[PDB]
Amino acid sequence: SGAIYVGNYRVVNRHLATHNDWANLVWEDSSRDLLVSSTTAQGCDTIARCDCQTGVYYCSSRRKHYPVSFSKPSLIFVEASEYYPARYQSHLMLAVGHSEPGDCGGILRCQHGVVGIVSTGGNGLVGFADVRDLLWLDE
Ligand SMILES: COc1cc(Cl)ccc1CC(=O)N1CCC[C@H](C(N)=O)C1
Ligand SMILES: [Zn+2]
Repeated sequence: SGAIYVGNYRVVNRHLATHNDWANLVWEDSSRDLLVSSTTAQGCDTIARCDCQTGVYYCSSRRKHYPVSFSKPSLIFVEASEYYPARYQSHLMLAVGHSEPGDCGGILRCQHGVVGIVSTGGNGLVGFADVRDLLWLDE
């Protein structure tokens, strides 16, 4: 679990969104595993606007932050689950690192702010759903 709170928005993994998130839906994209819902209170998380390929992510399964090098946002094949059939997930970035299913939602950050959230993993790899292209999160 885990979410990004910026302005009047909440960004979460689409597969972990709540009834409240869906009743306050702003935008969702199955192909990216993202859902954005509206909030009454303000969020102060700074979203990075950069092409950083290094950063730090939070791993709840280890109660630790890990530094990682990560790939450019791209279309990567992701195997089936109780949430999705097997498909290409877009805007996905991989790093060599530890993750487990309950790690989805952990934030990846660079020196410029929030880059994205944990969305996939397996085989010593961890995948992050990029959010740096969602320019409207600030305005
Ligand atoms: C961090 O997630 C891990 C990690 C490991 Cl090692 C093993 C399994 C998972 C879970 C995972 O990748 N899923 C299930 C939830 C939806 C995801 C998606 N974006 O399509 C795919
Ligand atoms: Zn950056």
